[PDB]
Amino acid sequence: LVPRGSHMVGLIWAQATSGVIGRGGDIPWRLPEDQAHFREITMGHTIVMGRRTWDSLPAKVRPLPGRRNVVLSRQADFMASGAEVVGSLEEALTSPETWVIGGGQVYALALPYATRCEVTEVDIGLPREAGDALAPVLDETWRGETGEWRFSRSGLRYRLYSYHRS
Ligand SMILES: NC(=O)c1ccc[n+]([C@@H]2O[C@H](COP(=O)([O-])OP(=O)(O)OC[C@H]3O[C@@H](n4cnc5c(N)ncnc54)[C@H](OP(=O)(O)O)[C@@H]3O)[C@@H](O)[C@H]2O)c1
Ligand SMILES: CCc1nc(N)nc(N)c1OCCCOc1ccccc1C[C@H](C)C(=O)O
Repeated sequence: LVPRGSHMVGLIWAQATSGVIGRGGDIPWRLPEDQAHFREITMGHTIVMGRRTWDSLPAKVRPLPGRRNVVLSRQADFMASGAEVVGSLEEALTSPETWVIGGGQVYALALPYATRCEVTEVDIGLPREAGDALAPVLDETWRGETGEWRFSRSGLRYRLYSYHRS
């Protein structure tokens, strides 16, 4: 029951405790439970990603189903079969609800407009290295709930944070 007419911009990411979210063009862990959670949050909404995050999805899974896929690139002729390609965030955020799904550069671009963050914290020890993609560091305007730790089937421990701001 949200009145029509507004544009909710959310960020969603999964990070190691160190803040690492990406390395070698991939996510350096596998957490099917987090993929299910990611699908549930974003389903039915527009999803915006950087060109490198588009490249990081296997060809056989993209575009992600049930969502309008939007890819941010400076290459006007970039080929993202089944997605919209835009050259700035100006016209990427026009839906009633948009989820920015990564990666490092696009989170920083969209953070100023975001009022929700859905964060998965993965208890993996990965100290930051040169070239890693990192999560945004939220400031004090954000408030939210910290979920309980839970074990994935692989035995990796993780928890969900749901943050909001006005
Ligand atoms: N939750 C997670 O853990 C998570 C989620 C998503 C992604 N990732 C990972 O994060 C890493 C990718 O993140 P990243 O920071 O390296 O790249 P990215 O943010 O996904 O995409 C970067 C690209 O976006 C375009 N871009 C950036 N700023 C732009 C601007 N102002 N205007 C127009 N286009 C702009 C450029 O594309 P062009 O070069 O084509 O011009 C830039 O190369 C990968 O390792 C991925 O696996 C992790
Ligand atoms: C589930 C990862 C994730 N998790 C969270 N919490 N936030 C995010 N932005 C986020 O990234 C979504 C974009 C990258 O997707 C992936 C990368 C590497 C392996 C597996 C997937 C999942 C597949 C491709 C799928 O969803 O179909």
